[PDB]
Amino acid sequence: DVQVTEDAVRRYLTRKPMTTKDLLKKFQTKKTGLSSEQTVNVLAQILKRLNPERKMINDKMHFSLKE
Repeated sequence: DVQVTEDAVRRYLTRKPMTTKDLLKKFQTKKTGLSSEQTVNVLAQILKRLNPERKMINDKMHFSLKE
């Protein structure tokens, strides 16, 4: 079984800045097992718990964490 955790999303943020929309699709390419709707609810709650920072790149809003 495959599950989504804060560490998963945080891993991407630490590497490169990504947007909320990008994060969603990020968990679409790989078979998560859970419905797309479920990912939205979890992704929306997970992000809040992680409390990622907000950055403006190329006139766009992106999220990036600084370990």
